[PDB]
Amino acid sequence: NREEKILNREIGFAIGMPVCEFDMVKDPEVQDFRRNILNVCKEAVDLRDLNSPHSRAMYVYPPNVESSPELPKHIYNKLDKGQIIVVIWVIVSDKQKYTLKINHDCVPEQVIAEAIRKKTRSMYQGKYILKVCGCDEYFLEKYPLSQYKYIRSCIMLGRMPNLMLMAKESLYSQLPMDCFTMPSYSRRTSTKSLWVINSALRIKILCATYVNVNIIDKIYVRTGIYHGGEPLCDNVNTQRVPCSNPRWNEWLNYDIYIPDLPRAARLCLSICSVEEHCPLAWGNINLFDYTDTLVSGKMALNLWPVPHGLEDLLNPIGVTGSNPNKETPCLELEFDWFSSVVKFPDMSVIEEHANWSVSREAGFSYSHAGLSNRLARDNELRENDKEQLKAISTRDPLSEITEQEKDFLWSHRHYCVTIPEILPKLLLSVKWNSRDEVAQMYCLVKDWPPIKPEQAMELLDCNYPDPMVRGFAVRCLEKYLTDDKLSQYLIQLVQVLKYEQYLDNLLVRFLLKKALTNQRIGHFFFWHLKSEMHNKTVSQRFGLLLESYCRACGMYLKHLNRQVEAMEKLINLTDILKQEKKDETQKVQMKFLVEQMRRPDFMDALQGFLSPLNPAHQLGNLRLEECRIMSSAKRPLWLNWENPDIMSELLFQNNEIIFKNGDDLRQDMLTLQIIRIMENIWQNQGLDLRMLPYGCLSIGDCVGLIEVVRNSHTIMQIQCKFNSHTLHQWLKDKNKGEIYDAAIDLFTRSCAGYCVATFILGIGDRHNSNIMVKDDGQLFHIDFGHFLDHKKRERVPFVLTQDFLIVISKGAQECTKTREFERFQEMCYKAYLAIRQHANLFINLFSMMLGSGMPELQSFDDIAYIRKTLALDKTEQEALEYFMKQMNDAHHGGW
Ligand SMILES: C[C@H](Nc1ccc2c(c1)OCCn1cc(N3C(=O)OC[C@H]3C(F)F)nc1-2)C(N)=O
Repeated sequence: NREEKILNREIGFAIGMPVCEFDMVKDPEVQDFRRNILNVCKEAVDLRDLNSPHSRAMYVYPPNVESSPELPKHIYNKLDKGQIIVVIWVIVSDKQKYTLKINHDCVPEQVIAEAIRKKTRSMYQGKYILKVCGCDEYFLEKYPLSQYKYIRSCIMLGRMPNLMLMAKESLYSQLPMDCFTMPSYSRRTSTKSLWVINSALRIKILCATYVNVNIIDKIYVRTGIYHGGEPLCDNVNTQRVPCSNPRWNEWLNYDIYIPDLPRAARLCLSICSVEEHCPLAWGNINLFDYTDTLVSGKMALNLWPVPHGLEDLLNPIGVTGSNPNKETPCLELEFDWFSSVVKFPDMSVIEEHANWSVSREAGFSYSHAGLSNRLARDNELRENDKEQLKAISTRDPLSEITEQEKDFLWSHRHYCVTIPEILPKLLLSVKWNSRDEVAQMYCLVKDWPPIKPEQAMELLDCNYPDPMVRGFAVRCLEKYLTDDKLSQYLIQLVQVLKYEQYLDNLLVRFLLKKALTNQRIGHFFFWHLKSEMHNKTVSQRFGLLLESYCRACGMYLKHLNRQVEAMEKLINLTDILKQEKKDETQKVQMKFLVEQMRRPDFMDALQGFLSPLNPAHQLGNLRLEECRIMSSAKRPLWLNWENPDIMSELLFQNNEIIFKNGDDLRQDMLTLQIIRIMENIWQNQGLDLRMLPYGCLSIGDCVGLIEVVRNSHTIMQIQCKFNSHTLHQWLKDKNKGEIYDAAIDLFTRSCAGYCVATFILGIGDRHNSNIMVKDDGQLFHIDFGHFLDHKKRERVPFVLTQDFLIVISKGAQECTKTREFERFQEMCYKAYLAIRQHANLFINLFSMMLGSGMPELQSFDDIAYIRKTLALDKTEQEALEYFMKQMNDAHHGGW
């Protein structure tokens, strides 16, 4: 138990709260979560000690690979007859290099043998491993060399891959053997079915405590029964009462039969003032608990404050459950009593019912089917009907499905199985207050054909609360989501956890198992959860989840605790500079910083740890002379560490990170993720528009890290050394001679990609201080704090000034009327249309981010902006015409 107390101290330090605080939670759901999740921990630890030491090394250093070994035409043609030049370094005392020309699809074992052949010609194979020079990135698995992200990046950038031969035992001996230990908490009327209760739904509103307002006058409680965002019946209000005495003692009757209540049904309520009706406090509750039990008896629900922007009286897409703060409006509710415990029926009872319904419908006469548009006969399915179904399935997730299409999709639900990507539309067409239809939907979902992971992700958002539906989505992720794509969408998958009704669910088990079997996923999983630990709407869920992750991640908890301590020291320093030294000069502030940083406690916490931006990067000794307070808003810290890697000169000798305390970095994180997804779509279609999605990580409440791009300057820094020719002059000066055209091409291409990306996403206004350019000519944007409809009718955030057109047109006077400008336009058109073709992906990435309290992403109407910029109701020619007009009005001619 001495080991357990010390480990509980480590977990507490990592999570930010003491582990004893969980042990004090009375809630049986919380205690069952802590216990039951431990089998995911056990399965994951078993997988790691399955083929030791290799399986342990694969967990710690997973291959950083692309999803497909297939190289796009433009990328493959960058190779010399499908061959790549590679540099293999061998440490012999001294550093010896061996240059190899090998096929791109060579396995690391082939590369090692070719390297030993060259070393022998200068005068075993499975006793070595290839490492990337400069970082802790290893090639432990037998993939084609070009499938590794490092190599694919080298081919695309005309770079020389620098690999190092390392002895397997030099790596194996450095990987500590941890033993996962099961914690102390591992060792812990009648019952009737819901479908047997021949009664209507009723709930009693008793009274409200902690209703502190400005004597606001007459108040009432507004209630509704919801299934996700869909109302199951009409909303029921209490009688008006004075705020000075909030007492109702009233039963509210709902237009819903208790056996008709879906599994994920919720009571959505709010205390409203009044005619200008205004919500004061809101709260949501699950009608069934985690044990599938219908709510009974008395219950007190602590309510939440109204979000600035919500004018709606109820808030169904808000969080479910009581507010952890007990010094808030507290509404007492009483539920019905049935002289027994009521449970939702099990699968077998639901299947018997669905099979009974299917069989009964199959015997319906022509005239019976004619009574309802939701009933149709098997043989009466024409080729036109099948065409309309296929057409409906191509519509985007924000396209309204009329009541007629809903009846139509439901009556052809069996044909829908042949076009399985229609499932999200079919699910929104279901009568969720009819147990006959819901039971039939379950049986269709149970056996539904698998869909694409990016299509299944939609089924995990706020629109699909049903656990059978969510379980299907998770099964598609388990079978088809690669570790590369999981890493890419980890922020959306962590966000949708908030939409799970219960702590113990299929999604959380899938995510935890992946985090515990891949340290690269585990790292970002920990940081996305930890960064939101201040938010009291998810701190219990994320804290318990972090507790379970920290018990089984092994040795990585110790490395995480170094990054947590380094970040805390930096949060403490920046907090002092903004509260006690804000009005002092840069020199005075830098003197204060240098002194504080040099303290023994601080100095050691800020050196010798892994970059939270990229844990393959080691941060050694902090280089204090290169550290500075930046002139930008919130005055970020420019930080520089030595790369302690022996071959640091072959990658970067100093790792420079911007530490910023003051701004929400979540919108920046999402924009950068989208830019990368856009670039990925463009490269795959043979459209080389190189984007620069630099690293950005939120590490707490308005705190985070930004990856510094080396050899980059703002437009202002360029022109401050002014003519419109200054930018073109600088580029021509940085790329003198034969390499001039490559810079112009790179500028034009990066420029086209940023015009299209920023116009689609509606990014904040571009100016000279937030547009940067690398020496080689690569243009990129920084500071993505604003997106979508952030004003109140569509904007062009990136208006190409004379400066940009002069570069594009190679110094010509009439830049608007050149062949270079026409080709720049064609690049924009192609780019715009390609994104239009993947609209569902983008819409779903944003929809999964709605529970995240981001100011510009609160409703589906905020996401609707992307439907306008991508012109989705219009045809492809009309969408191109619309893009050209937006550009023309912004530029006052040219398009
Ligand atoms: C030498 C120095 N180099 C530099 C500066 C800022 C960023 C950068 C490189 O890399 C690109 C990523 N980046 C992103 C940001 N920022 C951002 O996103 O918001 C404001 C600003 C920073 F002050 F935080 N700044 C940089 C320079 N040009 O003064």
